[PDB]
Amino acid sequence: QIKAGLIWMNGAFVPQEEAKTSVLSHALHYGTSVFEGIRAYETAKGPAIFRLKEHVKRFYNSAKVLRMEIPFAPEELEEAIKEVVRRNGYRSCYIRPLAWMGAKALGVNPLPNNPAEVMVAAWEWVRKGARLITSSWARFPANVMPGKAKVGGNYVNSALAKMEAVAAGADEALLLDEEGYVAEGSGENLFFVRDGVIYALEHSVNLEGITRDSVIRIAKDLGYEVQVVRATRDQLYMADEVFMTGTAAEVTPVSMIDWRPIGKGTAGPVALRLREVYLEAVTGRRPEYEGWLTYVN
Amino acid sequence: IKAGLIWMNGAFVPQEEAKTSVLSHALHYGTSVFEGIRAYETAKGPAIFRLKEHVKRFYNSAKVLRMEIPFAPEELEEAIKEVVRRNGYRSCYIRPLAWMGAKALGVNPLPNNPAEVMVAAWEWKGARLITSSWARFPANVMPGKAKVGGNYVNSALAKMEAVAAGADEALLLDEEGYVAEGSGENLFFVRDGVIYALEHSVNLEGITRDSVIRIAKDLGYEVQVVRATRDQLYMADEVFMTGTAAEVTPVSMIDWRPIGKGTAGPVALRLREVYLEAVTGRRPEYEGWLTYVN
Amino acid sequence: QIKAGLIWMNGAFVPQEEAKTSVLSHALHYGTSVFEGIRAYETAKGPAIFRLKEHVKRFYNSAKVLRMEIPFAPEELEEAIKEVVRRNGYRSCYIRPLAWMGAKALGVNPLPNNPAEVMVAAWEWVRKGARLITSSWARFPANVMPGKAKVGGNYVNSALAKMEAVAAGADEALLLDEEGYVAEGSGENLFFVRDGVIYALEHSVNLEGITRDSVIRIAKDLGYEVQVVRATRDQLYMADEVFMTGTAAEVTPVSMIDWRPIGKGTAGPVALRLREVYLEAVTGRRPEYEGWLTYVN
Amino acid sequence: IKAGLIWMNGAFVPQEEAKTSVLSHALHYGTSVFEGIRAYETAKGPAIFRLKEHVKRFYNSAKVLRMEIPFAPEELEEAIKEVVRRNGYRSCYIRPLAWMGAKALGVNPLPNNPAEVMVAAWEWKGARLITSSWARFPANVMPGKAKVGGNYVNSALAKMEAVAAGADEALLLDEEGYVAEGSGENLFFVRDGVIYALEHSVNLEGITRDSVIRIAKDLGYEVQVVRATRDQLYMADEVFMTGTAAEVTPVSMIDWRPIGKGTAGPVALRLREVYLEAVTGRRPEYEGWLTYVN
Amino acid sequence: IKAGLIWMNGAFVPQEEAKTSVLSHALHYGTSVFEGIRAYETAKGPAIFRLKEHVKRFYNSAKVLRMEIPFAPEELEEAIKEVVRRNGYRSCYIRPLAWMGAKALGVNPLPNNPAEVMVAAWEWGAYLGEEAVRKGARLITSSWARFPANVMPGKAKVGGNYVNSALAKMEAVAAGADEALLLDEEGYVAEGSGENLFFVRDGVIYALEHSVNLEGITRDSVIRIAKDLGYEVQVVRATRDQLYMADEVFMTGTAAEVTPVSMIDWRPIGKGTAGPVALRLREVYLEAVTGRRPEYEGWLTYVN
Amino acid sequence: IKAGLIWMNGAFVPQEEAKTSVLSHALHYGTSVFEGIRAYETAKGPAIFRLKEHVKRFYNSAKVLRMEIPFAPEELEEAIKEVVRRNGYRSCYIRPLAWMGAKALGVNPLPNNPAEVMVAAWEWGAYLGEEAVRKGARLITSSWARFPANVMPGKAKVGGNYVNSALAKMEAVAAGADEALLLDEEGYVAEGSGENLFFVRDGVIYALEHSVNLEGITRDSVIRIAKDLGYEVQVVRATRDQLYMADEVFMTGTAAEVTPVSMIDWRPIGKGTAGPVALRLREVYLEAVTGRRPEYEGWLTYVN
Ligand SMILES: *Cc1c(COP(=O)(O)O)cnc(C)c1O
Ligand SMILES: *Cc1c(COP(=O)(O)O)cnc(C)c1O
Ligand SMILES: *Cc1c(COP(=O)(O)O)cnc(C)c1O
Ligand SMILES: *Cc1c(COP(=O)(O)O)cnc(C)c1O
Ligand SMILES: *Cc1c(COP(=O)(O)O)cnc(C)c1O
Ligand SMILES: *Cc1c(COP(=O)(O)O)cnc(C)c1O
Ligand SMILES: CC(C)CCC(=O)O
Ligand SMILES: CC(C)CCC(=O)O
Ligand SMILES: CC(C)CCC(=O)O
Ligand SMILES: CC(C)CCC(=O)O
Ligand SMILES: CC(C)CCC(=O)O
Ligand SMILES: CC(C)CCC(=O)O
Repeated sequence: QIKAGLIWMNGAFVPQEEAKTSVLSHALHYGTSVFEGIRAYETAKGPAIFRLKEHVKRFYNSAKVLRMEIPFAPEELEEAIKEVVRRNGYRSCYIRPLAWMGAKALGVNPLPNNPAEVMVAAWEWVRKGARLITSSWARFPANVMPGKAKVGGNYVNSALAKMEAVAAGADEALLLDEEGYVAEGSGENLFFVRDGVIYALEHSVNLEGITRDSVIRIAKDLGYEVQVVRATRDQLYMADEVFMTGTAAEVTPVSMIDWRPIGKGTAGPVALRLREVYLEAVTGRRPEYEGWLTYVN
Repeated sequence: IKAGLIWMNGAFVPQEEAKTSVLSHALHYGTSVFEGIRAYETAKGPAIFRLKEHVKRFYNSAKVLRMEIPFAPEELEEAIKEVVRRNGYRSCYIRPLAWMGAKALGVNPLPNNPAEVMVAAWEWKGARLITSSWARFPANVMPGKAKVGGNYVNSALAKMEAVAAGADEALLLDEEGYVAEGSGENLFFVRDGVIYALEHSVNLEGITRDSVIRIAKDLGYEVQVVRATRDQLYMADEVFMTGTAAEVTPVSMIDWRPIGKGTAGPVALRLREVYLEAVTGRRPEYEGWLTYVN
Repeated sequence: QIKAGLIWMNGAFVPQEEAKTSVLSHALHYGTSVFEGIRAYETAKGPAIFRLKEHVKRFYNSAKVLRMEIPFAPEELEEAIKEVVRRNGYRSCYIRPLAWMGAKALGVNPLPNNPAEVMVAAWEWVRKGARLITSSWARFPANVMPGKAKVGGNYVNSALAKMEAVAAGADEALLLDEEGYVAEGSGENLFFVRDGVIYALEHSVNLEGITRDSVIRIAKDLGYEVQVVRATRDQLYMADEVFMTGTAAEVTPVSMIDWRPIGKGTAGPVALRLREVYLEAVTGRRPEYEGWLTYVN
Repeated sequence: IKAGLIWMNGAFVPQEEAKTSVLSHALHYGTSVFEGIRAYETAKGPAIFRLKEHVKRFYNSAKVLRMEIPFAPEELEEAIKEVVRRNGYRSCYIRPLAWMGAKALGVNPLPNNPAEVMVAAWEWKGARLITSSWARFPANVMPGKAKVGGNYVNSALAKMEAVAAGADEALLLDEEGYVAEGSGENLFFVRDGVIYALEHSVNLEGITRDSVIRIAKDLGYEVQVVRATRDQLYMADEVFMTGTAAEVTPVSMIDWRPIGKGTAGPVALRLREVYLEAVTGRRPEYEGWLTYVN
Repeated sequence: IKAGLIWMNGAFVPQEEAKTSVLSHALHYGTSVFEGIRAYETAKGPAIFRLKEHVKRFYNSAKVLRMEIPFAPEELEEAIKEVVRRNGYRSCYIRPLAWMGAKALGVNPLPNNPAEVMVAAWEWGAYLGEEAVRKGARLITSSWARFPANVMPGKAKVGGNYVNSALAKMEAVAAGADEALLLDEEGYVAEGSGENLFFVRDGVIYALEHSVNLEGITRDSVIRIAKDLGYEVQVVRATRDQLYMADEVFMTGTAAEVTPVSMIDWRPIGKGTAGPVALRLREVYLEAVTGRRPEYEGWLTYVN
Repeated sequence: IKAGLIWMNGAFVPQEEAKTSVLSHALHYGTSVFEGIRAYETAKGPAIFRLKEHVKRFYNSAKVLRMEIPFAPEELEEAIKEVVRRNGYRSCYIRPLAWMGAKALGVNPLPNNPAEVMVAAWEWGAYLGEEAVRKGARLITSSWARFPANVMPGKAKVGGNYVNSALAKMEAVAAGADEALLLDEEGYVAEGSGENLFFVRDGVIYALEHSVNLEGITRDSVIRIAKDLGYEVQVVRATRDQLYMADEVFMTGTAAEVTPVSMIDWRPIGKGTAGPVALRLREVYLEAVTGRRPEYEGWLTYVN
């Protein structure tokens, strides 16, 4: 099982064993929950949470999409997130805030169930490159599921694609949109490099990644030209490099897609430089990016 | 919810004890499957409607997610009969649920198998619809033939929109623009004496829809299955929807445009009444669809 | 100009010259009108209007799509339609009822303009086959324009396709839907015949033609098997026959599509038989179909 | 409508005489083109805003329908100035219209050329939007870059739906599910200090949109052009729309979800005010956009 | 390929001489049409299955490309019978091909008419045994969608179309499956890389609508056989999950005959092995093509 | 076609010997890849335009099909230079082609690797004069949509892809136009049957986004030239009516060079004849490919 330890449950910390909810909870039946993925990294000055405010802002934004009411002020959630790290003595960990519709009723409409229940849990936490396979499941259109939010139900699509990719022998899935263009990974944003230029994929139906945002800023600071474009699978096949970004995935080089090697078939220099600066940033070794860190101690 | 005793992975427990970890995969990623089953009071006690058909779909939904249900269908069927008996229910709604637990939180749910399972139950002018701005998911985006938890975010968004607009229910179109179904009901319309059931397209294959078609044919109605547009519904003599919870519900208006006379029509009302007679054990011809708990 | 003569204008007949409306009429700016196409044919017992009630029903149905209020009872319109034939001494003519939003205001919302203005005008009115060309304009999706109604604005799509077809040297345009399947002509429903079976195209985004309905009934009465299906352009290219139906088009055989001959390259026997029975029906020579006729005298 | 003297194919006539045959092609098939132009009162009299740009689009719209306008642009420009002068208007809305007449009623409009033309004019918290169930037409279905009469059946359906639902305006998506525009307004949103104008996609290339972008850049704002989804708007700090009739209108709520603070935002209000200063002749930098009638 | 004597635009020549210019339009632009026909040995000699239906489709495919075949259908039919006789074949696969030649290489193929035509045939190296048939084929849904009806002519066997089939088949094999299941652009099931699909549920046999698929002659044959056996057959549009929950799934094609499908996307179909309906249909189909069914003799053309 | 000596998998042979089996996978299934390269005569001998960029795309196209080209890029580059020299050509069109051979005819082409390769070249019969260029090309929007990105590989020059181009070109010519303008399935402008599109409005040059189109080398060259001349260039998605109202429209391609478009769907573009921007870009492009522009010499590979 997950070694989470003390979990913040609607205002107070309780042992993991006591962090449970009714099986009649609306979210367990209809996917009506929202969550975030946040990381803390150890630094010379103790644990530092990466871009906490941006993650909390998105958490509340996701709730708004479902017209879900979070009965806590953003500042309270931010304090709870800092405390879940402190109270458990974590240094490098993954933090998972979750807001879900409770068991007041089970009609499909979740409004009668407001306000949402909320909890925050956490647990302690390249050159070869990842191998991807294009999925037979398309990322949902923008008027089918809210792709800019981390809504629980959305991940049935990610789960189906990820299972398919792993079953096929790949590390991750690459999903296309319904029109046939590249969208993103089951849980990562995509980038590719061609003739020295870095191409970030347009937001289309993808989540607006905070890691993606961070990597674009880093890339420009390093002097690279960055263009935002729509891309096809074969534009990726012919790229010099391809890489993915995400809180859990950090910056991961992609060496092969659909059994077709990308460039030299191993992680490229651009993706590796971006990954290195990103890791230096999250560990408090880049003064120019200290604004992105929230020190727990 | 007044559920009372709930069957939890093999044994009944008080409602307050029917809880699961907040780290359960399904609570974060919508990886659960469920069913909606009804029991109606008859002269011979409570009767569950088309129990085996619902249980079959439950396991079918699980297969779509490659979810393993650690119980034989026969065991779940017994649990469903028992949730009615042990709680002393007569007319009730039964909700079986299988969900991925808290073994891990990677998006891939396979490491979380087998699924946890529970069965709960609780005693149990025409509708006005508005076409939704949310389209029912394409067949390669979400599994529309299964009752997978995550699917219902789409239904929830559409239902909230309809209610906020002043309607009773939402009518969702598919991405191409054709009529799909309600947030939780299959659709039918009637024109010049003929009953038109909508093709399955991206919709759930409703058991009530199936029941209604059989009843309609038995009553002598001509039934055709077609793809339909919103304006084919606007000009229909009648429109109605079906579902376990919705039974057979007449639709009197869509997008503020009256359907036919603007009130519940004769065909929808007749099908609803005959359906009620079937589920309450008044029609010998349909007794095969009933499972008497006593 | 059109030789219409006496035109029924909101309750009373007036000379064609007096049948005018403000240039500030909502329908002249935003396509907010509905119309019908009805024909009267000369018979041994005088002029007979074909399926009048079905056409009037559709007229009111089209108005409902626009939430347009027609300030006359269907029976009044039916009488006006009979009178436009009588008063002008017509025998074989085309009848055009039209309801349009007036000049009360020019906001895009037409509701403030209700009730609609209404008028009814009329004017006196194969083996080679028609040549069609597939259009570069797609028939509108069912959630873009109301394709089951004869709404004025809809015909911008038909006009663009028809102009294109004529410019290319064809007689009529064949429109596909956005997905690439055959839809219908700019103003006609489509049918094809293969191995003795008659295939009527599904309604999809097309208008539910009354001529199409009539031809299907006639076909079945003649003993032909009729199937309703979705079709692709190449299914038509390989058909034994292809034909179109419409009030103005009656039953018209199609001998060529996209410069590819259909079957023998001339009208086929099936389309010709259906056309003949249809013409016998509308001229009062088929006792079994007399229910479809409304004799003006 | 209090239009007064209307220019009809070359000469002004009383409003009551400005009529056309009910057998006019455009009244049956939507084959007309129009423009929306405004005149604002300035210290130097009425000034028409971006007259030549609007006249150019008028002729461009006609080309899409292969419609022949039997007058030179210069003649129409003079007619537009005169409809303001002869009626003694100061702040007014000007509506030029070209339509296919009554020569014939075959669907093909070519036999009806040249088009008839008229020019009429009349004195002239944040908006709440709801996403429409009607999608703006694909680029190969209706000519979305032209103000063709028939196109507005789509706008009318969406607007009626929005108003019936309790909103002020409709937000239409394209068939693929992305945001397109309002029933008669282009859309913008603001996030983290950056102004985002939506790409042209299937929308009309608004002159107000163009004006707003120029003003925003001149004021020092960063402006990006992107494709957007409904939930990108839900999470924006601000959303606003532009159009000749709508000027610059802030949007405080979409689908009952508040945008930012739930009230008109600073950027939208500032752009609206500077735009008003430009059209009323208070900003020398934008005088090139004005045509003084006197 | 051991084809032997090949019919080349009117006359048979040794395989070594059956070559065409590398400047042929079809080698650069996919402008060819072909057919897949089979001759099955019987006690009365080889019998070609539904020859006229295949030849009709061959000419229909050519019409889609506005390709002119400079031979009458009867001439091609005789050549098809002769390729079997002249090579002394019993059972064999027959491949007629019409392609645009090397007159020019502008994308427009009209200047290249008339098309060159050839008919070749060769023997099978091996056949699947009942054990393999019963285990059933494993399919995986492809990331490549079958082309929309206004993108490529899906009702014709046009060479270029098969780039789509090739991409899907390679993907399926690489993923460990036997065949690919392609969806259409809208997300519904279309067909395999070279087979039509069917599924069985609650006693009813469901054939998929034609949609963007090729109108298979094997599909047609199976439907006729199923109806003759007393089965109810319905034609519908289907989703991947309707197949996941079917009692049985099977595919048809000249090369594939009737092949049961036991798993799709690692999800077992029904019992996880071939079912009784597909196995029965396959048996009757094989009895028909090998001349053991008097009622279906009209479908056979005996070479001798 | 008068090609003369053709390079066939490693060595030059007379055209008559440059033939391949009619059982070649690519002749039946469109499994080939090719390039369009040009050599322009200069006072210093023939100069091949952007040779390495074309060769890179050739190998990239092969990768999409998982096709193995058994030659190093440098070998192909030498063969391309030699086909010009050995035939004594000055200006000429060069056509490299890699195709799947006749090892087997299962739809999966992997068993057929490695691919066969050839390089042929031939001279132009005629060129358009300034009069024709100024009149401009007339386009008509096609009823055939360019394939979605998950249907056919639109970034590669794969043989099968051109069935779509062939159908569109035939349709356009039959309608009386010079070329077809294809839209994508969603209704937006894609490209011509074999040319990328550009339009000019209010002084700005608009290149179309790549969408489902091929990333043209001529398109790339024109954008560089336009920027060097001082023009503002933007890349956007466009609709047919945005082109109808453009001041100018033009298309690019190796064979098409820079061709002004004066009419689309019988609607005149701007003045109804070629405009000054397209004519200027065409002139500078021609100066570049014929070695009259020192700043662009890096794009040329002199055979002598
Ligand atoms: C969370 C997530 C990402 C990555 O976003 P980050 O903010 O960089 O963590 C990408 N795609 C999906 C679908 C996600 O849920
Ligand atoms: C459960 C459900 C129905 C109704 O199906 P029944 O089997 O009749 O209860 C219809 N649509 C959806 C989306 C459903 O989930
Ligand atoms: C009127 C019309 C038809 C033909 O319908 P009928 O009822 O047979 O006259 C077909 N298509 C369109 C678009 C039409 O408007
Ligand atoms: C007229 C119009 C606009 C606004 O354009 P402006 O040039 O700014 O007046 C926006 N959308 C549509 C559909 C329009 O017709
Ligand atoms: C040839 C083919 C089939 C099978 O058709 P049969 O006539 O049964 O051989 C199925 N699908 C495709 C794409 C084909 O090319
Ligand atoms: C070859 C080609 C082009 C032109 O590209 P260039 O590199 O400029 O020759 C454009 N479109 C298609 C479809 C092509 O095949
Ligand atoms: C796809 C999501 C479950 C992963 C969030 C993260 O990157 O942390
Ligand atoms: C809306 C759905 C969750 C209701 C299921 C049922 O009809 O029982
Ligand atoms: C397309 C419509 C204008 C024609 C109606 C009719 O067939 O009479
Ligand atoms: C809704 C549109 C008709 C309004 C045009 C304008 O902004 O003037
Ligand atoms: C897909 C095709 C190449 C196969 C033809 C056949 O079944 O014989
Ligand atoms: C479309 C392609 C066949 C043309 C390549 C070229 O422009 O040379």
